[PDB]
Amino acid sequence: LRSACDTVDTWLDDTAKGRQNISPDKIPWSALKTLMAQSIYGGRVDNEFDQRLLNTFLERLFTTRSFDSEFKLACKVDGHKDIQMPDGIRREEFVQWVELLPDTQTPSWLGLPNNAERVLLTTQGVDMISKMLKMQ
Repeated sequence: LRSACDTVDTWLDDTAKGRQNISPDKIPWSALKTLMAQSIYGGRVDNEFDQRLLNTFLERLFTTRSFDSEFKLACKVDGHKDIQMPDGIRREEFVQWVELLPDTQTPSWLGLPNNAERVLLTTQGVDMISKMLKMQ
């Protein structure tokens, strides 16, 4: 995360040389995507399908369309609703959106099917019973 933040800071300063506002089309999306796919986050990836999965998130989130008012961070999270992109322009506006999250997270937020957690949630629930019985 720190390396990615430095990469964002370095390349945005190169393009926005003191400009108060930078057009979304002028933001170096390719520089951010390629460095994260190859150097920052893709360095640990040793699989061609994990790299394919790592890219898929990059050309979706890191685009000029992410500055639109109708961008979808996640799709069909509950089959009906989808997570929307905040319309704010300041840090506090984005943070308040995080604090207002539904708190009903499902693996569909991550792009995975919701059934992926069914076995994991069952095992953890059974483990709780064993832990409660062990220390009774």
